[PDB]
Amino acid sequence: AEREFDMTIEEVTIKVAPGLDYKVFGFNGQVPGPLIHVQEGDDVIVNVTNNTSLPHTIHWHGVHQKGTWRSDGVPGVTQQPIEAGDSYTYKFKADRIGTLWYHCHVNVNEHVGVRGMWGPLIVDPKQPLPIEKRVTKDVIMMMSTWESAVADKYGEGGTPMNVADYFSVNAKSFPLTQPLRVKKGDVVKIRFFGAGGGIHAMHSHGHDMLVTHKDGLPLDSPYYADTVLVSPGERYDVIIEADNPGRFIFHDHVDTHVTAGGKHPGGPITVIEYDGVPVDDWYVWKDKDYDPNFFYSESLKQGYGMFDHDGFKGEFE
Amino acid sequence: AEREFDMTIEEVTIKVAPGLDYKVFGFNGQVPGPLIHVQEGDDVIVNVTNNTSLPHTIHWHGVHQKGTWRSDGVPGVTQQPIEAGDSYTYKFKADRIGTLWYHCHVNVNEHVGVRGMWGPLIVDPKQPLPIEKRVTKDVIMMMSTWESAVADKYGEGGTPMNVADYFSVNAKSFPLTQPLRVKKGDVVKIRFFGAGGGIHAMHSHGHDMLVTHKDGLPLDSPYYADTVLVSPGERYDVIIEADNPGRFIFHDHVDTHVTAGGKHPGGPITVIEYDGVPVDDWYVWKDKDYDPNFFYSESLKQGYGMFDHDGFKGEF
Amino acid sequence: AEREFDMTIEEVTIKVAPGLDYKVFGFNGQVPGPLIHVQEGDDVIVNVTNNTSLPHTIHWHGVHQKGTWRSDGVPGVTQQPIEAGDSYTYKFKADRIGTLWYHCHVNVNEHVGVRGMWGPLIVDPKQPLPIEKRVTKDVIMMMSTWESAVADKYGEGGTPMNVADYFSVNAKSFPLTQPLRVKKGDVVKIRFFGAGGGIHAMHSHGHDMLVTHKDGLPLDSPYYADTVLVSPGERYDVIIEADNPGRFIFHDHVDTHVTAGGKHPGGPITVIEYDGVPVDDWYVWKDKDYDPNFFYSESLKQGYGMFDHDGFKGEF
Ligand SMILES: [Cl-]
Ligand SMILES: [Cu+2]
Ligand SMILES: [Cu+2]
Ligand SMILES: [Cu+2]
Ligand SMILES: [Cu+2]
Ligand SMILES: [Cu+2]
Ligand SMILES: [Cu+2]
Ligand SMILES: [Cu+2]
Ligand SMILES: [Cu+2]
Ligand SMILES: [Cu+2]
Ligand SMILES: [Cu+2]
Ligand SMILES: [Cu+2]
Ligand SMILES: [Cu+2]
Repeated sequence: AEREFDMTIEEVTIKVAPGLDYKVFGFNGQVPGPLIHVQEGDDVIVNVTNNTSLPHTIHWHGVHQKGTWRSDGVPGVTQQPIEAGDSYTYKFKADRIGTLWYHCHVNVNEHVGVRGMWGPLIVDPKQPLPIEKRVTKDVIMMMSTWESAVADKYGEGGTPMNVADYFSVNAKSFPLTQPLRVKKGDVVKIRFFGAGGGIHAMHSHGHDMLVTHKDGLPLDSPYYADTVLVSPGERYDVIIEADNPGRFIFHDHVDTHVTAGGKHPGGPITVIEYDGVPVDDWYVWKDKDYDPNFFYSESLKQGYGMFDHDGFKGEFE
Repeated sequence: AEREFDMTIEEVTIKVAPGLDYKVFGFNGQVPGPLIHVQEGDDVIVNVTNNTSLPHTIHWHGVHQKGTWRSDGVPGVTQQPIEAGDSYTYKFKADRIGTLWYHCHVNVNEHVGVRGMWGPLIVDPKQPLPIEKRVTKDVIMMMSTWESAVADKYGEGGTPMNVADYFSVNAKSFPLTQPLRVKKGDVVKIRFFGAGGGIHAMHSHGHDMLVTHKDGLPLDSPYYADTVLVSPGERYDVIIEADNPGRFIFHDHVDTHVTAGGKHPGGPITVIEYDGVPVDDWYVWKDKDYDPNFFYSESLKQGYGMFDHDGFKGEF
Repeated sequence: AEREFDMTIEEVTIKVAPGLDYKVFGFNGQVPGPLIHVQEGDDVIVNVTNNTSLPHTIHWHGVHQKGTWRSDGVPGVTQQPIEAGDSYTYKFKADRIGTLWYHCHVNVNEHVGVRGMWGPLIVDPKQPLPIEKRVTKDVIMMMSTWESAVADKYGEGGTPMNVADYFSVNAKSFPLTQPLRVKKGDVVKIRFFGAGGGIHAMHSHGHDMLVTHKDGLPLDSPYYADTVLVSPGERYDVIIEADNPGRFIFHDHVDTHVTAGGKHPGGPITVIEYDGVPVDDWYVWKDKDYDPNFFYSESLKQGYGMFDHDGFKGEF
């Protein structure tokens, strides 16, 4: 099918952690950017308008651009950048399946490293693995890092000389993340993305993960893990069988990443919360103001298209 | 079987490197903590007494906690912390096989990153791989990193603003590590653990490693490597066929990790020493005061239980 | 067959990036060091002369040194170092196949980390994989990092306290790297090496890579990837089918590594340029002074032995 989307690039501020507000260049004014969910073989058209003060592009990571290399989104290689206030149209066929993503390719150390210019691109295979057909919940986890010294000033950041002192999944640091709520018998697909500049050792308590896909393509030899290392650019898809009711934390195991501004706890932490488990008065997330779409799991059920999410939206000046 | 162990948490000082003594919270007053070795299906009970000034827990990494999530050891999620002076009992069924480990889950960046709050938990499958059948020596290597500026002071460390400037296997930096002594024909299983917050590229000279297990679970497609990357939380099990007599160094290949306080050599370095190879006058470890249990290889032959090691104990 | 050659160690200066000249200890005065290309089973003899002011060795990473451990190149373990002005001969049998490498094993954090003391050692298997027999272009990519503060300062660098601020493939930072020029229907073998102290996430636009070998040994279960993580000491071999004409960048995806002294772009970046794609006036490499051997692809076709490359030579 032909699927055409209109996207903008916006200057907004997001709250990453308690007391860390961050200036970002959010696709449609949000970080992570909108989910794009299409089927293998679709013809995708994305019309991009740059409503920011700086040039950008969009590169479609994992899209082969078969005969469409001029839509690869690389400044000085496949296009000139999209200048401030201008527009540009990308066209490609989604012939590469799986968990893909998209991100700016201008000034990437800063724009991708700390300005939130990235989002997920999910291409459904026409022939999914049998296990993918058992899945009852699909979960996107995009990990990145943040340098508080440059929170308030575009044009700086993302170098070896900066200090990454805050860490997130889907642009929030615990306790501002949200739980992953399941019930016994769920079959959970988790898609990990190395969206920023860090390495993240994602560990699920209470469960092993079956690693089924690397960079969106299915492994001939899937393997179990309780800790999956995710580095910049990579994606891993795993399956968790939710057959062990409890409250089981699920987090980056890199010790300095479970901090926020030098304080603990913080960072890319969630909890696999099973519906049937009674809640204790001392539970950190008792009475959480819950967002069921923090991992895009509701949008992923709503058919093909492009989906914004207000839990990811920042504030305009 | 039901296996019941009593553990304490102690404030002790260990010698990590020449030039670096470090204040740690040692399980049974040692770093690495005691080896816990049990069989698949056993009912484990661990009674923990906190003889320190700060709260702690123990999380059993890789243990599913099937029917027992209140023993997972996560403060504010599965329990309230074990306060100073207090005790607490963990109970779980060891239904998950392989190389597991345990560690504090309070203030983890500091307590696991630099205060030594970790140890190995080995669960033997009731049905081991065929390769495991041939093994003649089992070896534990737990890698971690240290920040000298906070060596003397609990309550600081383990953040991106600190500097990790010493590196170890089993809480020693070369030359205070120990050789891995083998004889021709040994079949050596090595279990690597990313115990601290660093990444470690473990490279064996003279030999390839057959990577057989990830996080304790056997791979359907094992693969050879001469360098195995180990990151925080992970375990890898390998097999080395000791069929090449010599002295072969075995170390983290991350360049800055073979330093100690800015000087080289240091860090996670051992030597695979084969019995019978003549020792040269200039060999760095000629006359080493040898510890045959530095990798827990003697304790791993002693059956199921909880095993302390005097060479890992710290001082009060 | 017996393969004998002579290597020196030289104090030279190379250009890593615009504005950054770097003092190195180059094998045969070049960085990367000379390519050594042999066949499985060859007997290798390397006569080394140290024409520098400091001691060095050469370790042959991946070479088992079966019955020849005294040629492993480890100071204080298998030999005394090669002092300034002295010479030393290595002898070993190349019975381990695939993508190997060699590097100094003295003061490794500095000498390997920032002084360029490394090069590639390719051992052709008697029985290549079927896909290897289809290869039309063989490509070596050795990644490393540089600390500009110690560019002029032998005896310094390579510690946690230093800052790696420049990044390269084959000792150049973009734009001083070279394009990977292909034609439609090429079958490209790329060998990635973690030569320095960094981690590199190598991502090919426009193409998936088939990962076929880890540390030179063929995987029983190869797998596709668009991003391959390469850490110190490791090698990965991949295949790209060049069936998608365009200009497709190919680079380290670690965000801080596509910088040079804090400026962007820089770092380990190339472009897969297909023959016959029209060139826009804004293409960054439209006027490139092209070196077809920047990835050793021409040397790899010229027989068994040791190959220097003038584009990698430094100045005395
Ligand atoms: Cl439930
Ligand atoms: Cu941008
Ligand atoms: Cu990308
Ligand atoms: Cu890409
Ligand atoms: Cu945990
Ligand atoms: Cu603790
Ligand atoms: Cu853990
Ligand atoms: Cu755990
Ligand atoms: Cu070595
Ligand atoms: Cu040297
Ligand atoms: Cu090496
Ligand atoms: Cu080696
Ligand atoms: Cu790119």
